[PDB]
Amino acid sequence: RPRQHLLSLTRRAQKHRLRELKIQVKEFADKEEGGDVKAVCLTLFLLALRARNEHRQADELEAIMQGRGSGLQPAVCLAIRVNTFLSCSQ
Amino acid sequence: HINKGGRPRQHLLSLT
DNA sequence: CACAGTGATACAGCCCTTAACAAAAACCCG
DNA sequence: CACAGTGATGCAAATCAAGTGTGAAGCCAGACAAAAACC
Repeated sequence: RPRQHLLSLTRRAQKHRLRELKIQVKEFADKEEGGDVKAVCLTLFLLALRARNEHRQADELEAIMQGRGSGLQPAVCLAIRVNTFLSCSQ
Repeated sequence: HINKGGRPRQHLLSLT
């Protein structure tokens, strides 16, 4: 049988296709950087997204890594709501 | 072996 | 010299790729 | 029986801080083993 799409694969059944690539990730990041793996697949996906030219999802991944920018101050929502002539119902 | 130096390998999160 | 829009259009600037040279700092030890 | 605002008020409902010590669950290990959609 021919294979199917990689993101349609579940949490389990994508192992026989990435079991090979993971180990040359592991050994390279051990002998080069010092042992980090999440960091060296983080920055590779950053480079893939930026050669892909999708900087918005890159900065959203930066948002999931660092502290979230969810939540504005009530002062800046007040400044927005009164400076763009918004109503309170709108 | 002799140590030949270099700029030390910074951690990949602290590179550009 | 009122001034903060009102939207479409145009263009520019900044950021990826190739691959090879370059200005330059960080330690090693003769 | 026009209908979507217009904002303050006030009541209800939802969340949460906290103790510490539990349960529930995802998942690592490599390997062993059936469903199944094509030739």
